[PDB]
Amino acid sequence: SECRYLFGGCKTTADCCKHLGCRTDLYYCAWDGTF
Repeated sequence: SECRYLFGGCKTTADCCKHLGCRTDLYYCAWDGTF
C-alpha cells in the first residue's frame, strides 16, 4: 500500500489512495473503496 492507513492524518484525497477517501471535515483516510 502506498497510502496512509485509517486515521493517517491526511489533508487531501491525493494524500490517500483510491481505497481510501481523505475527508475535508475529518481530515483522515477513510478505508472504504466505494463512495
